[PDB]
Amino acid sequence: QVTVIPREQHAISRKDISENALKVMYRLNKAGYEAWLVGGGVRDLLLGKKPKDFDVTTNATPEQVRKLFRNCRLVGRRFRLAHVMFGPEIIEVATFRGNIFGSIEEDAQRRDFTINSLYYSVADFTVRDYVGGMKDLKDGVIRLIGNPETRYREDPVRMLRAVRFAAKLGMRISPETAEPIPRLATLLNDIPPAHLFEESLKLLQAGYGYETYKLLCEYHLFQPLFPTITRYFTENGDSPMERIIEQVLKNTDTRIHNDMRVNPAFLFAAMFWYPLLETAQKIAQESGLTYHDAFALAMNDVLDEACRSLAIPKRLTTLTRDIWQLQLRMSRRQGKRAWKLLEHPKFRAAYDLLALRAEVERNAELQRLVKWWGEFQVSAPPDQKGML
Amino acid sequence: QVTVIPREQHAISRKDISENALKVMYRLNKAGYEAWLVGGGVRDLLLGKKPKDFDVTTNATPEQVRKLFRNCRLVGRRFRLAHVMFGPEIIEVATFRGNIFGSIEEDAQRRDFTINSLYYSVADFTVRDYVGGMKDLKDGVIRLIGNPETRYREDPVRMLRAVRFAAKLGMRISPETAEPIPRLATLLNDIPPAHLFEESLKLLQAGYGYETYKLLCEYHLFQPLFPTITRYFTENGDSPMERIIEQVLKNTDTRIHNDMRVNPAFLFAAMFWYPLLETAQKIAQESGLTYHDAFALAMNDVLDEACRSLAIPKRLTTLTRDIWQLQLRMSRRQGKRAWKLLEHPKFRAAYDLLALRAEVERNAELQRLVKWWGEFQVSAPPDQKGML
Ligand SMILES: [Mg+2]
Ligand SMILES: [Mg+2]
Repeated sequence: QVTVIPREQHAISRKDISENALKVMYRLNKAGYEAWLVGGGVRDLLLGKKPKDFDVTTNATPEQVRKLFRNCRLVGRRFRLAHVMFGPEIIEVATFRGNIFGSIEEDAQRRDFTINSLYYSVADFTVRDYVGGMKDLKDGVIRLIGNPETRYREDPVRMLRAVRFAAKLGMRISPETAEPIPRLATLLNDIPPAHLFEESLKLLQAGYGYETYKLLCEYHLFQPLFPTITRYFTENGDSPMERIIEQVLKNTDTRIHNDMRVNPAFLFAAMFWYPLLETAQKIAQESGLTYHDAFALAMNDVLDEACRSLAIPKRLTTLTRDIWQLQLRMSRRQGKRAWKLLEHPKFRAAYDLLALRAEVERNAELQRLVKWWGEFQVSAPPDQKGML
Repeated sequence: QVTVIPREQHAISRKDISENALKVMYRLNKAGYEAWLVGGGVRDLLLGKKPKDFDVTTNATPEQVRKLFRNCRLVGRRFRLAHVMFGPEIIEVATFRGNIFGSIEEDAQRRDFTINSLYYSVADFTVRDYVGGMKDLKDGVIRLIGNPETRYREDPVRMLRAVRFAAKLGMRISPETAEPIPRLATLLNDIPPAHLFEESLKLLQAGYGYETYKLLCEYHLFQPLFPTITRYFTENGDSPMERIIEQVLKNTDTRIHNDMRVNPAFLFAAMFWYPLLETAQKIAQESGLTYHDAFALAMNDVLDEACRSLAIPKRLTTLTRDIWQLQLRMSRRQGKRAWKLLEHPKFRAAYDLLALRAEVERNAELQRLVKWWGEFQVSAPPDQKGML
C-alpha cells in the first residue's frame, strides 16, 4: 500500500503540462487551502497523453471558494463545485465530500473508478493514491471502488461508464467489477431517459463508438438503451443493419479523430434506418396503404418507442425525420426539384446515408444513385443543367 | 389621347391574379379615397408573368393613411411611402406626388419609365395610361419620361435602371433615352458608393447579369462602377478575365432561375480574381517578397480601389478574401490538413471558383485539382482516408 508518490517516481506529470489552472491553485494555496488535481486530467498526464480537462478539489468550503474569487468570472450554480472562466479553458473547483464536506481520503471514495481517482498537488509535486490507482493504471484495469453490487444499484449509469472508459483507454474491466453488469443491466430502465441520452452520446459519439459498441454488446448494456434495435439482430451475425451500425460507428469515429465535427442526428438516422424500413413493410402489406403514408407512420412509431429509452430532443428527431424523407426523394430519378434538394441543409447527411445504404447492401443500383448524386453536386451549373 | 383602357381590351390584368393587397385597396376605397396599383406589378401583369410585388398608390395624406390603418401591422418610417405587413407579404402604400402632392396625373410624371407607370384600379378594372405606357409595353420599349438630359442629371442612377429594365424585360432602349447615356455615364461618380453597391446587385445578381453586362458595357456604364476591371479589358476580347466574368454571370443567372441561394461575395471574388492575380505578381517582382506575403498585400490593394466606387460591406470583403486564400491552400497538395479545409464555410465557393479557373484557362494542371477535390468532398471517410 503506497499512499504518496513523489514526483521523481511518478511519470513526469511535469508541472509544465498543466496549462493554467495553476493560477487557480496557487491562489488557493496562498490562502491556507489545499489544491489538488483530480481525475481525468491527472490520469492522462501519468499516462503520457494530453489532458482534456483540469478539475481541482480543495478543503475550502464553497462559500470560502466564493470569497476568494468574487473578483473573478465564476460561471453559475451547482451545489458544491464552482466554475472558473478564462475562456476556451474553464476550470472546475470542487470541495471535498464525505457530514457533507470532508477530507481528501473521504472524497476519494465516492469516485467511481480507480484511475479516475488519482490526485496531484502543485504544492508538493506528489500524487495521492488512497485506492488501487497507480497499479490499476499501470496494469491497465478499470476497477470500481466500493462494492460493485451496491454502487451499481445506487447509480446504474456507473455501469455504462465502466464500459466507456474500458473502450477509450485500451483497458480491461476487473472481474469483480465485470461480473454484476450483465445481471444488473436491466437496471438502466429506472433511469430518466434524458440522462441516458447523454451517456448514449458519450459512448458512441466521442470517437470510440465502435469499440464501445463491442463492449456494450458483450455485457447486454446495448439492449436496455436500444430495444427497438436489438430486436432486429440475427443469429447469423451480420445482416444489413448489423453492418451499417458497425460502419457508421467506425466512420463517426474516423471523423472525430481527424477533428471533423459530427451530426448526432445522423448516427441515429443510420442505426434505426433498417428498422424504419421493416416497419414500413409490415405497415404496408398489412393495413394496406400507400408506401409514402406508410413510411411516414413507420417514422412516428420507430421514433416514438425509441424515444422511450433515450430521450432524443425534438431537435434531433426532426432532422432525422428529414434525412429519411430525403432517402425516398433522392431515389426517384428526376430533374428540376434536384436544385431545391441539393440546397437542403440536411442533404449532405442524407447523401452520406444513401452512401452507407449502398455500401452495406452492395446493391449496385443504389451505388448507381450514389455516383449520380456524387457528380451532380461537385459539377458546375452548366453541367448540372445537362444532367436533368 | 388614349388615356383610359377597360378590362376587356387590356390584357385583362384579372382581379384574381392580385394578391390580397386587395384587402388594402378596399379599406381605402370603402373609406372615400381612391387606390391604384402601379408599375412593377401592373407591368408584369399586362405582360402575363407573375408580379413580384404589389405597390399601391393613393391620394390620402400620408397622415390619413396612418390613421385608417391603426389596427394594422404597419412597418414604419419614410416620408410618404407607407408599409403594411401580413405574412411573407408587404404592401407599399404611397401618396401621390405633385404644394408637395396632388392629382393622379401629377404623379405619373415623376416616375422614371413609361411601362412602370401604368395605373390599375380594382374599383373599375380600367388601367389609366398617361404616357406612352400601353403602347411602349406592346412595342417593347424602355423610354424615359420627361427630358432625358435633365432627368439623368437630377438622378444619374435612372441611367442604370434604364439599362437594367432593358435587359430583364426583353426590350430596346428608345433612341431619345439612349443618346445621353454614354456621355453622362461618368455622372455616376458623384453618387455615394452605397447606392452604387445596392444597384450593382440589382443588375448582376437579379438573375439577368450576363445580358445586363452586355449592356453596361455597350453604354460605358460599366466603367464608372468597376474601374479596376475595365482597366484590364483587352481588344482581342478573350482574356481569361473576360471569359470568367461572362461565365460567372451566366452561371449566377442559372442559379437564380432554379431558385438557389446566391452568394454576393462569390460574384466579386470571381470578377476581381485576375486583377488580384495580376496586382499580385507585379508586387512579387517589383519588390522581392515571398508570394504568400505579396498576395495578401495585393488583396488589400484590389479591395480599396474597388471600394472607391462600390460601397462593398465589410461583411462581404471578409468572405471574399477567404475564398481567395483557399485558392492557395487548395493548390498545395495538402495532406491531413485537408479535413479542416473541407470544413471551411466558404469551401463550396472556393471550390466553385477553382472550378471556373480551370474552365476558362483551359489549363490541365488546375483541371486536376478540380477532379481531385471533386471526389475527396463526396467520398466516405474510408475512401477519403485513402486519398491522402
Ligand atoms: Mg469535467
Ligand atoms: Mg418596391
